[PDB]
Amino acid sequence: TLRAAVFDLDGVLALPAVFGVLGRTEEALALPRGLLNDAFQKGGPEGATTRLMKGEITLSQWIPLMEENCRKCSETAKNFSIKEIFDKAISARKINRPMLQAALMLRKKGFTTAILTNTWLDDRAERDGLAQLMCELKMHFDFLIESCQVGMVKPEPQIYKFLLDTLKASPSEVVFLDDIGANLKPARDLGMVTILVQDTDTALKELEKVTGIQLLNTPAPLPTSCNPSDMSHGYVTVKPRVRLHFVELGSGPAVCLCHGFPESWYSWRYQIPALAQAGYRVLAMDMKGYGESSAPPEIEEYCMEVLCKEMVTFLDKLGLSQAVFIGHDWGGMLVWYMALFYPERVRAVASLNTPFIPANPNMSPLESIKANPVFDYQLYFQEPGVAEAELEQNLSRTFKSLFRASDESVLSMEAGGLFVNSPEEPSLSRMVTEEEIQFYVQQFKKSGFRGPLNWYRNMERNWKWACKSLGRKILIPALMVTAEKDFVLVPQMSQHMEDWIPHLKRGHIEDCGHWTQMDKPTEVNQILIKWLDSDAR
Amino acid sequence: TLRAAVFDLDGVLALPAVFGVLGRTEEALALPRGLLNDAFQKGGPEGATTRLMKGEITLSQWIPLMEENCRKCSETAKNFSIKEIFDKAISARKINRPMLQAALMLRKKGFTTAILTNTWLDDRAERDGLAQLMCELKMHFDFLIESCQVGMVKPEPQIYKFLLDTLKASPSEVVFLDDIGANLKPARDLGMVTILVQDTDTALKELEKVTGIQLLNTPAPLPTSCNPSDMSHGYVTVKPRVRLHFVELGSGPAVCLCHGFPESWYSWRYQIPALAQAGYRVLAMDMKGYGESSAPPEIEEYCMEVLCKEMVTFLDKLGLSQAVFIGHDWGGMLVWYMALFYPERVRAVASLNTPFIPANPNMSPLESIKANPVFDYQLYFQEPGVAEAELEQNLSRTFKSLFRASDESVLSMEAGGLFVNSPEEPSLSRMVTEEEIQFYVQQFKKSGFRGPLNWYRNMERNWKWACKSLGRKILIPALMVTAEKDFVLVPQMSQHMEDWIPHLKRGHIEDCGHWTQMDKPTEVNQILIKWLDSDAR
Ligand SMILES: Fc1cccc(-c2cc[nH]n2)c1
Ligand SMILES: Fc1cccc(-c2cc[nH]n2)c1
Ligand SMILES: Fc1cccc(-c2cc[nH]n2)c1
Ligand SMILES: Fc1cccc(-c2cc[nH]n2)c1
Repeated sequence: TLRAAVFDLDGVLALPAVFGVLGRTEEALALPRGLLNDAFQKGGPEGATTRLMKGEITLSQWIPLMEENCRKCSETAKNFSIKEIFDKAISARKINRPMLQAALMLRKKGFTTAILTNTWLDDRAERDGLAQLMCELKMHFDFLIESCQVGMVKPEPQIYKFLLDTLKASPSEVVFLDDIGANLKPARDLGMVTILVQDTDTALKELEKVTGIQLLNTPAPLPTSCNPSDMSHGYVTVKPRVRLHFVELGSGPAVCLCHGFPESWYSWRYQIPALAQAGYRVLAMDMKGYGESSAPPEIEEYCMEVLCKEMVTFLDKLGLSQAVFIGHDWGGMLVWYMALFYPERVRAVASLNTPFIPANPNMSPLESIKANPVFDYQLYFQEPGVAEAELEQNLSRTFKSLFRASDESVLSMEAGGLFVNSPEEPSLSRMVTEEEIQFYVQQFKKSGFRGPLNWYRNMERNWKWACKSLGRKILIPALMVTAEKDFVLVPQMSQHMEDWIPHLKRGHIEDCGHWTQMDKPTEVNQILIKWLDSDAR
Repeated sequence: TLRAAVFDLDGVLALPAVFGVLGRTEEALALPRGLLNDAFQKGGPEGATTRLMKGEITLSQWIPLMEENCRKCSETAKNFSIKEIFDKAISARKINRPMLQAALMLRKKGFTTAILTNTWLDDRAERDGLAQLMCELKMHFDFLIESCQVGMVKPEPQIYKFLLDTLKASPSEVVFLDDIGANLKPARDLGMVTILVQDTDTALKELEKVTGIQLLNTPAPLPTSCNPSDMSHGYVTVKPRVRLHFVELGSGPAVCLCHGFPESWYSWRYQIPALAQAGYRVLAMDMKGYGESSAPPEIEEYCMEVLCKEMVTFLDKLGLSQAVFIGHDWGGMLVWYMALFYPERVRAVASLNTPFIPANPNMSPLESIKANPVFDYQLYFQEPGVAEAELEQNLSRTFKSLFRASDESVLSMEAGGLFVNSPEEPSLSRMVTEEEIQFYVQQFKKSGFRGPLNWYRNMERNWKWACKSLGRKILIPALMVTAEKDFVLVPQMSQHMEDWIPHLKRGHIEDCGHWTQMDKPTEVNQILIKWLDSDAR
C-alpha cells in the first residue's frame, strides 16, 4: 500500500518543461532538428550538463561550455544567445497548479511527499525568479532533493536509493512521477509505482487510480493556512509595561493586519501566506490585550488614542516609516483612526466589515447605542468582571459558540449573558477544525478577557478624541469590504462613507458572516491582493 | 541650572525653512514681495493655516484653501501650483546635522531633549518623505510635541505650559531654540532661556555659552548604536530543537548580518541603525550557539553544511527568497559558503576580515594549521571542555581581554591557555563601555562557550564539504573588506581571491584590528552603504 509520492520539477510540478523550449527555439530559428537538444546533452555522463546538474559548476560557468557545444554541433551538421534562450525558458516556467493541488491532497491524506529534481546552482543576475518559484513549491512538501546539492543525478541508481533512505520507505510504498522515461526506468526497476507524465489530466487519472484518492475534479481547496510553530514571531516593547507580538512573513511593502474581538493574529491564517506570496511583508499583530502581547488591566490602556499611539511606536521601533493597515471589527475601527490621526504613517487603509461613521458631537455614544438594539451586548460588556466571568468559564464553548457561519447561529442577542439558551457543548462549525479552536483556547489562557473587553470600555474617551477629527476627510487610498450576512456590522452601515472618504474603493462578499477571514478566505485574498496591487504598490 | 533643551523643527532641526522658500518663489515668479507669505498666514488665528496646524484639517484639505487665499491677495495687490511649490519645499528640507549633533551631545550629558513644532497631518501622495524625516529625527529626542496632535499652536501660551508639564521642569531649567521671534516670545515671558536661530554656528555658540557644554567644533561622533530593549526581536524555529533569534530594523532589501566568534547580534550595533537609515531591512542574527539562539551540545550541529542549511531554512520561514549576506570572522566564512552552495538565495555577499581561500584537497586542514603559527589557538580549541573552562571562568575578564584595539593587546598567542600572563582585571578598552561588556557577559551566561567553540570542531567535515565546490567560482556581487591591523586574518591572506571571485569589489580599513565593526564603525558603514547602493539595490 502506497504512503509516499515523489514528483519531478521540470515538466511535472513546473510547466513548460525544457526539451519543448529547445525544440521550439530550433523551429523558431529554423535550425536543424534536435541541434540544441543535442548540444545540451553533449558528452552524456561526462559532459558539461552532467557537471552542472551534479553541482560541480554553476549555471554562469555552464553558459560558455553550452555555447562551445552548440558551435561543435552546428559544425558537424554543416544574434543567437544561450543566455537569452535559457533566461526566457526559466522565466516562462510556472507552477503546474493542478499537479501541486494533487500533491497537497495526498499530503493532507497522510502521504509523505517529495520533490526529486535534476537542477543547478543558479548564479545568474536573474536567479531570484527561480528562487521565488522553489520557495513557493518546497513549503508544500516533506522533502526537496536537488541533484546539485546531493552530487548525484537521475538516472544514476544511487539517487533512488538516497530517495528511499530519505523517505524511510520500501520501493513498493512509493509513487514516482516523472516526464522523462529514462529517469522513470530506475524507480520502476526498484519496484516503485511510476507515472510517465505527458499531459497533467492523464497523469492525475493514473495517480488517482493507484492511490484510491480523488485528485482530479475535486472541490476548490482552501488557501494555504499557517502552522504557528513554523512562523517567525516578533516582539517589540512599545513602553515599559507593554510589548506587542506579531507574526511576520514575506518581503515588500509592510502590511499590518489588525484583528478584532475576541480574536488573534491567527484569525489572518489564510491571508498571511497569500499576501506574502503576492509580494508583501505581512505583520499580523496580536492586538494589545491578546495572545503574546501585553494585557495591562487598566481600562484607559485600551482607548483608541493610546492604541493608535502604540501602533505608531511599533512602526518607529521596527524602523518602518509607513505600513498599509488592514483591520477587521475592532481592528477595522483602529485602522480608520490611524488614517485620520497618522496619515503620514499609513500607506493605505482597508477595513473588513467595520464602517467609518464619524462621531455625532450632539449624541453620547451610549445614546447612539440606545437607537440600535443590535449593539445591546456593548452595554453588557461595560461592567468590569461580568462578561469576563461568562467568557472565561469555558473557553472551548466560548470560541465554538462564536466562530460560526451565517446559517450556524447558536447565540441570541433581558436577564442574560451571551450564552443563555446556548448549548454547553456546541457542534464544531464547518469554518473551523477542533485544532484551530484549541489554538484560540490556548491563547486566551494567558490573559483572559479583561484586556479584550476593555476595548469596549472607552466609549466616552473615544468619542471625545474622535470629535477632534470632524473637520477632516480620509484622502489616502482606502478600501471598505462589506459582508452580506454580518448581522451587526451590516453592509448598510457603510452607505454614507463616500461623504468622508471620497476616493473610497469597495469590495463585497456574499453569503459571508462576521468572521470574514475564515468564512470566505479565497474571496478576501482576491479582494485584498487586487486592491494592494493597484493602490498600495 | 539648565537640564532641558527644546528645539523647533522648521529652520532649526531641518533646513531650508519655509518663510525663505515662499520668499524665493515670489522672487523666481517676479510676484509682489510677501504675496505668498501673506496668503500663507491669512486670517491669523482664525485662518486656514492655523486650522491646519491645530489638526482641524489635513494638508490636502488646506491646499485649495491656500489657493483661494493666494487669489484674494493678488486681487487686492492688483501654471502656478501651491501643491508643486509645497511638495518641492517639503522635499528639499533636510536634517540640520550640526543642530542634531548638539541635541545628541546635550542628551548624552543628561539633558532631557524635545522637539516642539507647528506641523500638519500630511495626507499627500508624497507624505512618506516627511514620515521618513520625522522618524529619523524623533528617535534622538525624549519627546516630540506636534501642534496638530495636541490641537495647540505656538505662539499660544497653553502649548508652553503643556511643554513644561511634559518636561516635568520649571521654565528656568529650559533652553528653547526657535527661528521665529514671535514663537520665542512666550517661552521668554515664562522665564525660559531662549535662542533666536538665524545661522546654526551662532545659535550653537549661544547654546554652548548657556549650557557650559562644548557643542561646536567637537570631535566626530560615533554612529548611532542600539539599545537592546528598544529593538524588535525575532525568533524562527529552523528545526525541532533549534531556534534562531535576530534583531530587525528598517525596510527595503533584506540584509542578513552574521557575527563571528565569540560575539553576538550586538557586535553590529553601530551598523544596524545606519543600514536601516540607508534603506535596507536589517536582520542581525544571534548565530547558532549564541545569545537567544539555540545551542545544542553536539559538535556535528556546527559544521558549515548544517549551519548554511539552517540559514536557508531561516530565509524559507521568514518568506524571503534572498537576502544580502554580510559576515565577520566565522560569520564571514559562513557567508562565502552561502554564496558557493546557495547562490540563488544570496542577493550579494560581503565579508569583513575573513578571506575566501579554497580548500586544498592535498592537505588536511590540520596540516594547513601546521604551516601557520598564528592559528595555533585553533588546536587548543579542539579538545571539548578545555577552552570552555578557561573562557567561562570569568566572563567580564574574557570579553575585556578580547575586545581591544590594535595598540591595546593584552593576550599572547606551549603550557598555556589564552589568558596566561594576562591581567585578571584588564583595563576597559577605548572601543567599549562597561555597559557593553556586561551585555556580552549577560548573553554568554545562558549557553556558555560550547556551541561557539564547536564552530572550530568541524575541520575535517568542513574541508570535505568545501572540496565539492572546487570547480565553482563566486560570480554573484561580492565585497572583501580587509583590516590593516588584524594580526590573524591579515589583509595579505585575501591576495588571491580574484582567481575565484573575478568581479570582487574591495574595501580596506587602516589602523583597524580584528573587531572591525566596533573598531572603525563610521568607515565600515561608509564602505557597506556605498557597496549595497551600487551592487545590492
Ligand atoms: F466600535 C466597534 C467597531 C467595530 C466593531 C465593534 C464590535 C463590537 C462587537 N464586535 N465588534 C465595535
Ligand atoms: F461599527 C461601528 C462604527 C462606528 C461606531 C460604532 C459604535 C458606536 C457605538 N458603539 N459602536 C460602531
Ligand atoms: F575558519 C575561520 C574563518 C574565519 C575566522 C576564523 C577564526 C578563528 C578564530 N577567530 N576567528 C576561522
Ligand atoms: F580565515 C580563513 C579562511 C579560510 C580557511 C581558514 C582556515 C583553515 C584552517 N583553519 N582556518 C581560515
